[PDB]
Amino acid sequence: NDCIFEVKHEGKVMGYACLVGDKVMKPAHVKGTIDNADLAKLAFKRSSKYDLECAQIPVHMKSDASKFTHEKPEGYYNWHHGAVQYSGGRFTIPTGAGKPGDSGRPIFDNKGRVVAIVLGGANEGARTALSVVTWNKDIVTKITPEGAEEW
Amino acid sequence: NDCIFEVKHEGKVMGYACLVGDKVMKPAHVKGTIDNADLAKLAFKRSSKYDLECAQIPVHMKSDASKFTHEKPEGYYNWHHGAVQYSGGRFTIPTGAGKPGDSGRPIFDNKGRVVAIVLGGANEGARTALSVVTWNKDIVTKITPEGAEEW
Repeated sequence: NDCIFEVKHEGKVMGYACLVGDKVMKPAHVKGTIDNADLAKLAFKRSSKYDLECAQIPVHMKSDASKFTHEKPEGYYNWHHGAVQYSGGRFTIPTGAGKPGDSGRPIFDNKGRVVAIVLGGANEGARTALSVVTWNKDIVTKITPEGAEEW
Repeated sequence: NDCIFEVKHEGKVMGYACLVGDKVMKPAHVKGTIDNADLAKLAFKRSSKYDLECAQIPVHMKSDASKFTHEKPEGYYNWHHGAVQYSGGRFTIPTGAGKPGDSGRPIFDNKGRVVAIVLGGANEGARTALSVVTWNKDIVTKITPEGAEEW
């Protein structure tokens, strides 16, 4: 629990939304609303290409945002449930650790600076390979391995 | 904290409403709806002169009501944030004891009988003199010192 915020929709916990920099980002495919009315009233823009939902952060909450970085070194990273291996341009997780519902939770570095948002994972490598959105040459881009299932 | 009840509008509390005698009392300037369904459905009457919204207490809340009294001798009184001086026909409080949100707290005497409801206040330097509606010959009357701000 550093920046993760619960999104709840019609009885079901349906993911997490994150305010980072000037954006509130949430996966477009998870329907419903973040359970604080101040956020819930903003103009959200949908992109099907990235399955991304983006919004402008309100002013009085700007200082609550997580830091970010363009730098993604190879190594181990942290998320809510433990270590995340990054190598080969792939974020990976222990096979079977995966949990449908957690899509939208951030991945962060050794200084707690978020580098990517997880969308899901693919079960036929060696470890679970994550499909994620992240910024390369300051451009947001989605990297999705073939045969990934929605979480 | 014995007989004090909220009212909330778009996630933010917007002051308080109070059941007093056989009365449901709320300032009219408090925007929004009480987030408890028994209160929101009564017949409310507006008075613009007094900024008052009025309702009859339902039977199921009758045994929760605060005692009151019409007689207000000079002295000190109580509210949630401490002492309130009444003397000279003027009620005042220490500057900083009140802030946006405290409108709706009842003011009560040493026998726990509510004598007045706060609508707002005028800072006069070291202390703040409240604008309040209260009773004279059993009739509600608004007393407002010059330069009063809503709380």
